[PDB]
Amino acid sequence: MIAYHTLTKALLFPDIDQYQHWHHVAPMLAKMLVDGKYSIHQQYEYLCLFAQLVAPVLGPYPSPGRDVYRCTLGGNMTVELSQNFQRSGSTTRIAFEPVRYQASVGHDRFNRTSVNAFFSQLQLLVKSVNIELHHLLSEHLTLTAKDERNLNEEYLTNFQVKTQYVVALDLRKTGIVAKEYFFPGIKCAATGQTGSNACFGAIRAVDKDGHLDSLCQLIEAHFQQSKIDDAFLCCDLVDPAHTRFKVYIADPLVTLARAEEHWTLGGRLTDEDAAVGLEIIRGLWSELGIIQGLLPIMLNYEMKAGQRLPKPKLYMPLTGIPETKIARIMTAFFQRHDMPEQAEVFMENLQTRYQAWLSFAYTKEKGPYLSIYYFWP
Ligand SMILES: Cc1nccc2c1[nH]c1ccccc12
Repeated sequence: MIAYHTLTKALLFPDIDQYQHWHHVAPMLAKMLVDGKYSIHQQYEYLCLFAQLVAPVLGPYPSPGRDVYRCTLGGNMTVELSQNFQRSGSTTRIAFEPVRYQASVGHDRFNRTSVNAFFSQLQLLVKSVNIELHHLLSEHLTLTAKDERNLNEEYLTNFQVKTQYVVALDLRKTGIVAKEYFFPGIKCAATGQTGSNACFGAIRAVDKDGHLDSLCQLIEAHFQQSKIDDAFLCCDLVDPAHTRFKVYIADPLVTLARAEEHWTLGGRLTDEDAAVGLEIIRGLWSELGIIQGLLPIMLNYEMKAGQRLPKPKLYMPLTGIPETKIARIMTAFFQRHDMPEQAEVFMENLQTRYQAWLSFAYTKEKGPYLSIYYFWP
């Protein structure tokens, strides 16, 4: 927290909205950089990079009753913070929808320009960021001008917001990596397309050599057998030949049996890593006691050029679970899986935050891969 109080004494914020976003997000971000064992230098580097690069693209501060373009990151904000736990270490991640005030006053109805503004700044501070996939995929997964012509005023009453892009800055200790989330819900409300046809069609359009055709077919076959539609997509803002594509689903059937069905793609994933992860999920689910504005379960399946099979990850809704028990269960989990550093922090804070989701992935290369997504008060 010292790094937040320090930069507060030295940062000049151009408007009241960047100022309010800083005193809202930076204190929690400071505590997560400390808990993640970030060197004091990278604590100042990432807090200042948040104020310089991220706070301008957060739009007007969404005070109670303010008529602004809204988002649901962290439940009610344009910015959401999550922490990742694995044996190699804890890393913080910031996720946000780039937005400028014009979207709140009728000069960018579907908020298509601010992601381009933000990328033009981000690429000046992080030279490794590559936005080629943003140019290739935006046409396939967002509302184009043509789609806007064929679109009626008759998605929002069930999904609430007009969001189509979300950027995630994974604050790795070796350097930031950026990821982009495309939400084709609005594009599909105009073309009548399904989420799967949009996302899987987008991956096949980019993968012109068909490296990922085997992996999309396996996931697609499960989706129509399970009768589930793809929700959205994600990419790594890197060279398009070395990126990881992820397809997400949300399932209002929150049962362990359903999550186990999705985790294995209906039995199509039979490798050893999926079996071990399946085992750990059953324990974690039963340990936490996931209960049956109802949050569903979510999963994504990752595709890379060299990989022969997709790789699942499950998102468990931590609603209704006492925060003391998530702490009690996570501490014991890190202890029993050789993560004494993460077990130590949770043990020290077993001694005001709101944990909303716990995600799980597994390779025995890197061990258990878990993330906690927090919501703003
Ligand atoms: C920032 C963001 N973008 C896309 C998807 C998700 C997200 N945060 C999440 C938390 C739990 C489950 C899914 C998501």
